[PDB]
Amino acid sequence: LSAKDLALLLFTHLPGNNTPFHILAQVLSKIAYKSGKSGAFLDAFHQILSEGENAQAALTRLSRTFDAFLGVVPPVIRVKNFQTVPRPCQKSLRAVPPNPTIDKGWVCVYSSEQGETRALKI
Repeated sequence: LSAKDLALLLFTHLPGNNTPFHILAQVLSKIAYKSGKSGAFLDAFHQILSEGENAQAALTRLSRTFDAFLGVVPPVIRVKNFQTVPRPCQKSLRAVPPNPTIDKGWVCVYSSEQGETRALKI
């Protein structure tokens, strides 16, 4: 199971499009894949869904409990400017904190052409 297909599977459970949870799904999928745990992550996700939690909460829950994600720093994503960041993510942009980690709600860091930065908070 590729990071791409894992992310797509997660997408099938998420409301809307291009939301911070879609970004989170992509970020987590890549980390899970590289850790040799794409399967275990998907199974853990499915378990949480089966307990009545929907995907947004399941993903934030996994981001703070699943071992592959603990203490991992968010990826930097390059953009021309912050206008490039999808509309449904704009209101979740923040100044970058001292030590952002995924398990504390910091999904990614957007970096503009000039090295101005914003973190995506969930």
